[PDB]
Amino acid sequence: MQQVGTVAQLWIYPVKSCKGVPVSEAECTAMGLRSGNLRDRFWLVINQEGNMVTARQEPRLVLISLTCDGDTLTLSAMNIFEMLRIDEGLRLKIYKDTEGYYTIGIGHLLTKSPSLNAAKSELDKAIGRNCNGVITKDEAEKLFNQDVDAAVRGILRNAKLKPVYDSLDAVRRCALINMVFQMGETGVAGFTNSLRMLQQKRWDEAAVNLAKSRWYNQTPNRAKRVITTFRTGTWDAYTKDLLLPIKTPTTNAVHKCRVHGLEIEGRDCGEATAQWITSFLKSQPYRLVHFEPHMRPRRPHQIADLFRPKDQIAYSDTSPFLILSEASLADLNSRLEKKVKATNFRPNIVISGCDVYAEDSWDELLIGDVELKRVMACSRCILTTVDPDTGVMSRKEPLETLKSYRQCDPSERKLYGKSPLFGQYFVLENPGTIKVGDPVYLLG
Ligand SMILES: Nc1nc2c(c(=O)[nH]1)N[C@H]1C(S)=C(S)[C@@H](COP(=O)(O)O)O[C@H]1N2
Ligand SMILES: [Cl-]
Repeated sequence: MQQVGTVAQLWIYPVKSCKGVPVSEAECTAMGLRSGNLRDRFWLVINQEGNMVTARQEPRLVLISLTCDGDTLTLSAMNIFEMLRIDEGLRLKIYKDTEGYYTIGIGHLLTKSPSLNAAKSELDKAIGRNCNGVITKDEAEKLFNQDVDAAVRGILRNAKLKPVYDSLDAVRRCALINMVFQMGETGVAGFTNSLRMLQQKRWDEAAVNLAKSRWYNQTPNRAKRVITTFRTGTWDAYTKDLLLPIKTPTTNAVHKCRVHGLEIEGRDCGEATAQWITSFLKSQPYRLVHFEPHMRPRRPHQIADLFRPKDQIAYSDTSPFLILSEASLADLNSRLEKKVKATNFRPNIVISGCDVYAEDSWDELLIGDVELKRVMACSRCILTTVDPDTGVMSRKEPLETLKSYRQCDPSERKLYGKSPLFGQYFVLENPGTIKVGDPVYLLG
């Protein structure tokens, strides 16, 4: 027909409320996207009562990734913020660091002055209120995000550190940011020989050389962790990744679970996964389960009667698919102080090349050989405020800004209430494969 956009991103969220997996191609099934062994919201974290655990309860779920390399599933939860939380700790009252300097939060230096008045003046300036030397964890995490971003910006402006940083893989980049956070750019830039070895990928030699430094002697247990990260390119010294086979043994228990009030089964993924998730979240005992295709699916028509009786989902909130356009996202962002990415809204298909909110009027789409049918708008909640990089829920933006201008028409206030609309729910009319780059055609 007529092209109305192009597929820009495809996202599968294998575990409900956890990190998305970007893909260049995906099968469109009646239940949602599939890439190999990963299917959209086919895994679920449950509590001891069998009830879902979502990012409304545990926003740090968004830090967990489940990925698949053909033969093996990997669970991982680490990134620079988590690495530095482990190494820097958390203190909500002004304290003195090991050099005697007034500090607060996650290693946030307030001043080198011996004056407590100066430390408290810096604190109140940085937080924007009269804290009397005490902050909340949310405030400590805000300062932390600022400090990490500043460390990275600084590395990228440093002619000695940028070439090494650019040369490093993602995990080893975190180890370099870690050192800069601890000791500052100039200190790290002084590690001339180790930095050369790192840029040359001489990992064992770099590790041997880094352990001879004053840094190692002053903080040997932290340095040992950072050095292991440089040596191996893994998270072995922090929350170590868990490697699992794709096939869960049928001797594992099947649990009766509850997702948004309705029952659905899942196969327990085993004690290793339960322990790993629970330890990372520091939570009550949780399990991971997986939906198997002989189990009874949940029925979107029971949730919202605009969906067809035949529609089926596993653990998704309501719909097999969520579609969003770049234009819609850019329009929201022009109204926000803190910019957001598509990840906050957890769409499966992001389309470029259209005007704002064009998807709201795309009733029937053809993408590749796949036909999709629009059902209703996606109404948003606090999950959009959960930050994908830090796992910290703002509980405010961007949901407030969306509340300001994206409420549903008065003619439509039975379905959505006052939850703002952002993105569109679609169902499958014809199975097939879609690819990033595919033109999107409006039918009819
Ligand atoms: N396929 C699909 N994507 C979706 C939805 C859905 O129902 N189906 N709900 C959206 C909304 S309103 C929420 S808050 C989050 C929930 O993501 P989760 O089910 O992984 O926790 O998915 C978003 N993307
Ligand atoms: Cl130490």
